[PDB]
Amino acid sequence: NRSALDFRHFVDHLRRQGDLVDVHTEVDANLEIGAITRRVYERRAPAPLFHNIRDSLPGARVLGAPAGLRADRARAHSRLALHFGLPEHSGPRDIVAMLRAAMRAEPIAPRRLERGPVQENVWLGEQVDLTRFPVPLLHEQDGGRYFGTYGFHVVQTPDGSWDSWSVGRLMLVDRNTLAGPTIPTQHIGIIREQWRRLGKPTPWAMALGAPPAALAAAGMPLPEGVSEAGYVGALVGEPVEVVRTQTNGLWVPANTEIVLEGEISLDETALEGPMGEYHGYSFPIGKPQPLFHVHALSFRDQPILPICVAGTPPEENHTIWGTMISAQLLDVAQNAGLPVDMVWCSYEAATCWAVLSIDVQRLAALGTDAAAFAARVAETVFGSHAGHLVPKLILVGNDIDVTEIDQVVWALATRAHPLHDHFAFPQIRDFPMVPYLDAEDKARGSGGRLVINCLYPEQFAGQMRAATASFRHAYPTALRRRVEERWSDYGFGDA
Amino acid sequence: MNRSALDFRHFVDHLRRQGDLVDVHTEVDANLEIGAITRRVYERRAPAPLFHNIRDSLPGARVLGAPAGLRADRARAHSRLALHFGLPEHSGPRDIVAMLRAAMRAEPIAPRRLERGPVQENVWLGEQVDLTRFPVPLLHEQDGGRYFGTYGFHVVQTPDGSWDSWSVGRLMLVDRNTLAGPTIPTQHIGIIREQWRRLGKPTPWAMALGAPPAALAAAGMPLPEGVSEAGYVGALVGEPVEVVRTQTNGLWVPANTEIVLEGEISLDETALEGPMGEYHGYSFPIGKPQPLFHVHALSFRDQPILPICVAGTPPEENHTIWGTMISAQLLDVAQNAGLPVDMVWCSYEAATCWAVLSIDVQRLAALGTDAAAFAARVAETVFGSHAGHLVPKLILVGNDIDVTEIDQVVWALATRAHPLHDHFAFPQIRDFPMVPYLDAEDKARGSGGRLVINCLYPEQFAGQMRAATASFRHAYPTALRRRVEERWSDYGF
Repeated sequence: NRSALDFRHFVDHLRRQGDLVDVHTEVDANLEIGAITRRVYERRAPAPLFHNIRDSLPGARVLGAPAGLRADRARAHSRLALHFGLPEHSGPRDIVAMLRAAMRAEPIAPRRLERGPVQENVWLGEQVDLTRFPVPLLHEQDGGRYFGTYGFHVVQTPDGSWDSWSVGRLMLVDRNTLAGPTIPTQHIGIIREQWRRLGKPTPWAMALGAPPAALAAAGMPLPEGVSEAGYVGALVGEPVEVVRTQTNGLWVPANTEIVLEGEISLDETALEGPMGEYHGYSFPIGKPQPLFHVHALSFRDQPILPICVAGTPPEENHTIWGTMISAQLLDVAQNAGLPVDMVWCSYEAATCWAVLSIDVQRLAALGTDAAAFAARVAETVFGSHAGHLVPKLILVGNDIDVTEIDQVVWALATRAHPLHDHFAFPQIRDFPMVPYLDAEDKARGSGGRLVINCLYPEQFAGQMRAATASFRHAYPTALRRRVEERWSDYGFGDA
Repeated sequence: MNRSALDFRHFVDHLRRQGDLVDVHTEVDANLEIGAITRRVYERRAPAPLFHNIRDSLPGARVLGAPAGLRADRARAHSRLALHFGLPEHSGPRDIVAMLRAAMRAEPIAPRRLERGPVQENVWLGEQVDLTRFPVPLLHEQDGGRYFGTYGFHVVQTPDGSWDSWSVGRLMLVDRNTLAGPTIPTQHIGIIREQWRRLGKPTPWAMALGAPPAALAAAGMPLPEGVSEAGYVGALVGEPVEVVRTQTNGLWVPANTEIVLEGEISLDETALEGPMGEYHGYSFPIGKPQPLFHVHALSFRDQPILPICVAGTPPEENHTIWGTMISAQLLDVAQNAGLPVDMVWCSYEAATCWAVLSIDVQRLAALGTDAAAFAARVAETVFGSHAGHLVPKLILVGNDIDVTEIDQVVWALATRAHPLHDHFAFPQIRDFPMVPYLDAEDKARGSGGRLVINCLYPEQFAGQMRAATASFRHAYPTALRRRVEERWSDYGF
């Protein structure tokens, strides 16, 4: 709870539980930091807090892998769980039930403070130089250095009636200019347009090293006019504390490590990217994006710049956003009357697929078949904001545990018939970032969507052609419990 | 590792010696419990269990479960499996594959004939034969009977004695001295059965259980008709298997075999056999009539060990032995054909229902082909072989990934296989009949289950790649990777 609301306390928390390594060695923000953090995701090592970054502002720090996973199976997701207030042994299923709970908790208004820690140091106008920060070049093939890879943008509607928080990347352009994507169909883009329809640039701020739970809220889809900041309070049962910015009347979390302030240019662009992205790839060509002019910034003493070195799994895009998507999607399916009892975007599939666990008893009641169930499933799923982001759906019965990739592969290989179980929906619009889309797909706007059925035909009539020959399903309950409790007297200890 | 490879008893002491064997002294039940533990052993990837205290069974008789299952330790995960091919504990997929292919090219060594062997320490003749006295397990709840043979092979010899055969096979328990199990009509044992049947005679037979680890594996070699498995043990481990004559029918069986059965495969008698959980992870509900195997005598070692396979969800002996052996065969089929494949791997996790083919994209580009042509080509070549006949689905991916690691194959499949272009079905190529997802239309057509999934990006056929990979290995220069690994403890890890 104190970790969810305070990034610095979040860090001392990880240190306390031994999920942090303090790197005292001088490291280089040119590639080295990224290379270390990359190996950290892949080896599932403690999160590194880099204490000495070459040629940087003295005291400026960097936190790699803020939601990477741990090598400990029992505590694998403790870092990621900590962004939701959740404890060390929280698994996928614990975190989803927590997430669907939050999704129906009353939001709590952000507590307004006069003052805060992010205000300890202020740079105004000409005193602003972003290059003084340990700004990393995260992958050797990136088209520049990224100031923002672990924060959200803050913008407000012209009449001030509502706030938006949204995650995005920001490339370092120069000492007081950044640039990055701004999606028109989203709250930030929608609000830009409101200031455009007034002839004005958009007042902006970015929070970096914001409360872990504030980062989390900054990704949830919500109706226009609705503010993300109250859903921190829904998540953790406590309001996020905010202070107004120095410059532009926006509200930012009191204890953010670094806040940038300024405006998003109406017309100015810079060639932004490319960057190695969540899907595991680094495309070679960048595209123009709006300039972000930094007119002022402020930071806590010894500011920690958290980063995300995106790529092959598992990194924060899979761990944080994949997990949240799986919750929202589980909530979307149940709501519309679909026989789904769990959804997991396997980290190993880099958020390019979500697996749907199916209660085949409830499925039998629908009196339907694969093609029809597959079409109905696609519309519900892809017609939502979370499911717009995942191009492939796998429908499997609930005898397997869909958080286990090994079990999904078994079902995938043994149940999906080449002739009957491959349902393309090439007219459902794509999420453009999907790596396998070709030029025809992108010009058209669709072609990438697909549902893969692993639900045997007789399963729709509530039947099954064969029992699963596993420990769980091939032996009676009394025997299984006998073997479980007696396991260590057999001579196994811990298998 | 040839002493473990050529002697089951030594193989067992070895496993104990390394911490890969648990001696169960708790009294257990041959009814389901033995299998329930062993099933859990495969799945948790625990040390192999040696069962000493079995309810109402022959004293001194023990049981070994998970003979070739995996270990939870990632660096020695394949050690138990590797002992079967006489390999070191740190052996893995590619090491074992390269070992197999060399062995397929290696010359057989004639099995060494002994007059006596430990398998003769106990002999039961005729009415003394009571197969029920062994701790014969019921392995899964929905099984149609108890299984005596799930980790051993049949010995049959051609009527003129110019060659014999070793074939792995399941034998259900029928009564005192009768078993039943499938005789594949096209295999060496069905071929020979037919050879004796044209003489109006049943087929003299034996089964070796607790046979040398390399003998069991050699039974799965690709051999033309007229050639014997037994000499390919020597192909495998550089040493010949030692063999003695059976007590009653003049057949050759390995000398140190834990338990040997002797008798004949009936001409026309059947019993309803099965069902049983099989390699694919499922236990189908119906039993099928299968030939009788009259056991007229059996011999066994002092304190015999009966190895078992509790077949089902991966990874178990079907996947780790036969799966590993198939991948190697498929690597040969592909390379002998001209396909730009540097590795094939039948993912254990996929229960031998797929093989991931590692494509060399520099070599692919030279072909000047496309997805549809390549797919069809790889398909005729692979499914047209004896090994590839047994695998319904093939995945084609670039060799930038380890096709050996399932998490990388999954990444490749999710991010590179396109729903509209890369799903090439081959509905008219004969199926292997046991693939779990077929339907009655398929089984009556005899085909319809085959597929090649293509994860080669379209540009890879011209030699390009749309995007680099964002990982530790591929987003950073070698020099910097080296520094990070060198300074790893310096950073404070």
